[PDB]
Amino acid sequence: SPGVVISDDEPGYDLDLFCIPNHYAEDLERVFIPHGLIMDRTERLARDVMKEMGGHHIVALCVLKGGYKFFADLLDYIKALNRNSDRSIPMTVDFIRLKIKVILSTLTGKNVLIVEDIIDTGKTMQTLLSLVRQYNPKMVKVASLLVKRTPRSVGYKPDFVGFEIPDKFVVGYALDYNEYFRDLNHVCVISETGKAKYKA
Amino acid sequence: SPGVVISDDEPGYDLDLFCIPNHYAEDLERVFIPHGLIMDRTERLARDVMKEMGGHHIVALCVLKGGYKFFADLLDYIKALNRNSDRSIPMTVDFIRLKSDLSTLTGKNVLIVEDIIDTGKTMQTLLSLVRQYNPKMVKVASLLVKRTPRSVGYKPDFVGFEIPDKFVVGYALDYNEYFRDLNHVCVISETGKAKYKA
Amino acid sequence: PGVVISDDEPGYDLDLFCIPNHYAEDLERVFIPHGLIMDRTERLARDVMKEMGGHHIVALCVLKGGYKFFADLLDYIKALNRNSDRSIPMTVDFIRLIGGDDLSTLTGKNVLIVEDIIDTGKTMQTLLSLVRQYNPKMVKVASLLVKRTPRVGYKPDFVGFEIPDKFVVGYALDYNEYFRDLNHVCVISETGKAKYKA
Amino acid sequence: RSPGVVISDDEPGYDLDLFCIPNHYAEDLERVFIPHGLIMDRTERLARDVMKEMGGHHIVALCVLKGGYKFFADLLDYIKALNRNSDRSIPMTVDFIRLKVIGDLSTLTGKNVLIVEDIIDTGKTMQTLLSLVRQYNPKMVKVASLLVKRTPRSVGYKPDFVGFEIPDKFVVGYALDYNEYFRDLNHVCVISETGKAKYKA
Ligand SMILES: O=c1[nH]cnc2c1ncn2CCN(CCOCP(=O)(O)O)CCP(=O)(O)O
Ligand SMILES: O=c1[nH]cnc2c1ncn2CCN(CCOCP(=O)(O)O)CCP(=O)(O)O
Ligand SMILES: O=c1[nH]cnc2c1ncn2CCN(CCOCP(=O)(O)O)CCP(=O)(O)O
Ligand SMILES: O=c1[nH]cnc2c1ncn2CCN(CCOCP(=O)(O)O)CCP(=O)(O)O
Ligand SMILES: [Mg+2]
Ligand SMILES: [Mg+2]
Ligand SMILES: [Mg+2]
Ligand SMILES: [Mg+2]
Ligand SMILES: [Mg+2]
Ligand SMILES: [Mg+2]
Ligand SMILES: [Mg+2]
Ligand SMILES: [Mg+2]
Repeated sequence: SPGVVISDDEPGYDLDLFCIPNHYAEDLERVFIPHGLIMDRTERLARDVMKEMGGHHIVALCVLKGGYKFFADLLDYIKALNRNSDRSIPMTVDFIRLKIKVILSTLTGKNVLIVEDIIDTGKTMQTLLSLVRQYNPKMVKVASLLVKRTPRSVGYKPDFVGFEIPDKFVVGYALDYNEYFRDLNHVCVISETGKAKYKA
Repeated sequence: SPGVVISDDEPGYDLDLFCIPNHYAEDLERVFIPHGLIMDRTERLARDVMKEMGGHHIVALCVLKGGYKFFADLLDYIKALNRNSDRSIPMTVDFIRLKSDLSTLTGKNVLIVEDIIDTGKTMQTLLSLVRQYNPKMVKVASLLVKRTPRSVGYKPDFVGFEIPDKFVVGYALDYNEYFRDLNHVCVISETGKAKYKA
Repeated sequence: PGVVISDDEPGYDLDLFCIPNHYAEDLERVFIPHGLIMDRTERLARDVMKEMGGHHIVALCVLKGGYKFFADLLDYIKALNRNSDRSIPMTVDFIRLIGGDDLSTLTGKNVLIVEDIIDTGKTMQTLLSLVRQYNPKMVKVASLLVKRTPRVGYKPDFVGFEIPDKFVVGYALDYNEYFRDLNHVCVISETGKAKYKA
Repeated sequence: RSPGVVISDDEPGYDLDLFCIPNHYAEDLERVFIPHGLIMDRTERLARDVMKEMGGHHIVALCVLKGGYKFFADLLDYIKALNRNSDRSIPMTVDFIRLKVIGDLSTLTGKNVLIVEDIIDTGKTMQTLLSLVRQYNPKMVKVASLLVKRTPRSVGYKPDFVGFEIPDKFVVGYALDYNEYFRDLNHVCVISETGKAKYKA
């Protein structure tokens, strides 16, 4: 699956119907992917990952900063699987930040599960695989919460995708605009005024 | 507020994108309202409820059996609020069933919790009865409200989702007692509507 | 057997947890934290599917005190049914000591009585004798709490916690209909007994 | 501030057979020491205490990698709930560090900084880190640690928020590790002799 496909004409949800931090009132336009939906999709993602990988030991690789929330949850759903079955893939965790250079011999001969928040141009993820592959892992797969439909796309496809979204600017669930909106659990769309108020 | 509106054309979601009980694979057509959406909407609902009804003892009245999942979830969210706020209000629970011990309601704020409202015959019958016991207040929260030409014109005080005239199951809503054990709201397929057919 | 909570188990200071402010002067200690309750229920859910996860389950909810343990255990069982290699169709019904009605729907099915607390056992004798009237294929009993109390037959099939002969409240367990709206199981204080006394 | 849940030296824990446990850690653990849910209920409260102290200005939450990641996520999740269930709410931004230091901490400046750590033992690590953070001129620094060890090696450093105060026992789970093992565990637990001899560095 290309994930849950969200279409260009997806209206999303009025912010008045949800519980949203008062400080981001005028800063968002719509709720775009309810936190809940992100959980439900993630649950299925974790099963899909377990079907494909466990399998063997896994080194779960979290791409900070925007990846931390998906990573956390996904792992929790995996852990939930590891403790209600015979199928118990043991798993160590690791962290990288990519500002495009890194901030790893552990990966050598390992099954690595890269966990990212969003692929847009796919440039970041190409930089990541090449860096990682230099450490000769056994296998490498990518999980991305979001994959943008974009002309800018070189066309790297993640192994695991939560949602396929338009090229709107979305925030929340650890996806930031200039370090803001991470403290929000739904994925939402900035307002013009939000883009302006928090411009760097 | 009419709540989250779901249009007559919303396709719901492909079942393969979600975790679904294996015994219901062929019986459902789509995931209609994802569990997590129910939660997010319920969370707000609880805050909305707590605005109108706090400040006096609330009796939460679950309408069996379909109302039990909403009731439990809604009330966990309410309690989540009540234990993280300067002052809070006592709350008692009670249960009712309508087939086709209430002086405990007098003077209190009654909050009837229901799964779906359709013609609204059901709820108007309950309200008729409840009101005889002189509650201070009565509000109804229903997860679902069906747009239907058969509606007598009852509207709840609290709505989660407004949905089309389609037959839905899950999140405690049944078809011939089935699909109660399923946390998504979903449309039941024909190849399963006849399978559980009475 | 269950989680054996010791007679001299101190519990936890209320000021270390989040407690609804209206019950602040009414509780002595937190006895069984909400989350310990959840974790052990998760485990029970796996046991229930281990013993009965190979046929139709009818889960019976004993109102009122049972509604939370029921919601939660069924939620954990529900998580098993879509994530694991074993999937058991499940229907629910609710009884209060009637109740529903109809109960013929039990015949030839696996039946799981879900109860808050087994003290004397008289409540459970009654439900076990009831359910056996409709010739089920198997009756099993899950009870969250079992008191180590003198009272004189059946041994619960699935037990969350086994506790001293202390009066406890919360997690839908009550004292005079109060404390049902508390997520933790706590020991009532002597001032709490006095304020909500009948 | 308060020492959090004081768990005694002779605390027995809970038998493993009573909980849901990863099959691959079955024999490597002795007891469940702090059930995941107990961590949760304690964390819910710690969140409110944090907000009562720090909620007056922009909070930057600083996660101490790697064993702090679980605590951090849950604590923030609670803090977020408080923030979106109130008309009053301050914005919150996040950052990370692993300890030399790994991982622009300038986002700390002028802000209310909440450091989130898994465990304080000798206390050297926290003092070392505060040495760094303090010279990014935050408005205020506060440390929350899920666990604090009662050890005679305690250099004297004490945090501001404590989940639990534990005995001098090697504990794993909830991201806390033993040679990178046991991070993928819900509960905080005590390693058996087999698991300990298994993974020793
Ligand atoms: O809608 C969006 N919201 C927030 N950020 C967005 C969005 N679209 C692209 N980006 C930037 C994502 N970029 C990630 C940069 O890292 C910032 P992080 O530490 O907050 O995760 C690169 C994606 P790609 O073009 O495939 O290499
Ligand atoms: O789409 C549906 N799914 C499931 N059940 C549906 C649906 N529509 C009406 N119902 C039945 C609801 N009717 C009552 C059934 O509820 C009893 P239950 O909770 O034991 O299943 C009456 C609604 P109204 O017309 O407003 O008085
Ligand atoms: O600590 C306690 N808290 C609350 N209730 C307690 C307690 N101990 C016994 N009980 C009485 C519970 N009984 C059920 C409660 O009464 C009706 P309710 O569940 O609707 O509140 C059953 C116990 P038994 O038949 O002797 O095995
Ligand atoms: O019981 C334990 N379980 C796991 N780890 C333990 C334990 N006790 C000390 N440690 C080592 C913790 N050290 C910090 C953690 O190591 C880096 P990590 O948390 O990213 O794996 C020392 C803290 P301090 O002595 O106050 O400078
Ligand atoms: Mg990113
Ligand atoms: Mg960025
Ligand atoms: Mg109904
Ligand atoms: Mg019906
Ligand atoms: Mg009972
Ligand atoms: Mg009673
Ligand atoms: Mg550490
Ligand atoms: Mg370590």
